Amino acid sequence: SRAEDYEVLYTIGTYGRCQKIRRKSDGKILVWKELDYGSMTEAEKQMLVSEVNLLRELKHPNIVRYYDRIIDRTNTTLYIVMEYCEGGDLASVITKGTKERQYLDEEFVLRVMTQLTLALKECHRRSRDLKPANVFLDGKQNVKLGDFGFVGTPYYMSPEQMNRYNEKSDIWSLGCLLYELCALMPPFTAFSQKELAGKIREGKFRRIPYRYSDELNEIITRMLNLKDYHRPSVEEILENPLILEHHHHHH
Ligand SMILES: C[C@@H](Oc1cc(-n2cnc3ccccc32)sc1C(N)=O)c1ccccc1C(F)(F)F
Ligand SMILES: [Cl-]
Ligand SMILES: [Cl-]
Ligand SMILES: [Cl-]
Ligand SMILES: [Cl-]
Ligand SMILES: [Cl-]
Repeated sequence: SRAEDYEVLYTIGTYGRCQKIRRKSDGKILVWKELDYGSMTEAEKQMLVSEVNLLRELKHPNIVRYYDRIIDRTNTTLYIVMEYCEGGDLASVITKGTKERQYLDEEFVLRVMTQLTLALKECHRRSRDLKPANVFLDGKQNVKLGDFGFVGTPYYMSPEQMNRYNEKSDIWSLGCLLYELCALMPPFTAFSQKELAGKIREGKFRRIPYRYSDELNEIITRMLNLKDYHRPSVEEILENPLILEHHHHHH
């Protein structure tokens, strides 16, 4: 639990700085998030301490794992140490498919659907945005939900979270994410949020590309029902014949 115990390999991204690191003792590959709390109030640091302790409370194969926290009071820097996911985030995968003009395999979409649905179920059980930038791939085809720790348009904003949220709002968002994985675009696009809001209330979107089975289109479509009570539950999603053992996590 000391900075010197790890060695930085290189910076991945720059609230702070994310770095790929190696634990000296066993040579394990990890990452840490680098935060400068130097300018924080005692209050802001109090909320940060309790947010970080909530990261520690969740151990699930489909949720990005927390390992450690290092305080360096000399540089007023705080490091959050977590799982390295070698395949990166889903935003990149989607962007890479848009440009290489190549759609993702149904088998891949089935993996994301199964494993995100299980990550969700685990979150609800303890009572995290479901956007592509916060979903990660490890080296073995496993999917992991991370956590995020005005300009943007809220493509995944559910009908109910628009007209003032429950567990079925999470299902809508999962619907929007699987949809974008399939079509390489969100179900509802627009230039403003008022336009967006317009399209969402009509509840109309294009069928996902025809290379995807009717079965996969059906389930994604159900998640995007305007009525939360017509959207399938976590349990009803996993009961779907499409979802097979090999779509689940594997060590
Ligand atoms: C800001 C950042 O937050 C992250 C980065 C995580 N991470 C773990 N292994 C990775 C391999 C490649 C890229 C990122 C990886 S997890 C995590 C979190 N707590 O949500 C982030 C978020 C999305 C995409 C990229 C980045 C990064 F570049 F800043 F790392
Ligand atoms: Cl796993
Ligand atoms: Cl394409
Ligand atoms: Cl309709
Ligand atoms: Cl189409
Ligand atoms: Cl549910």
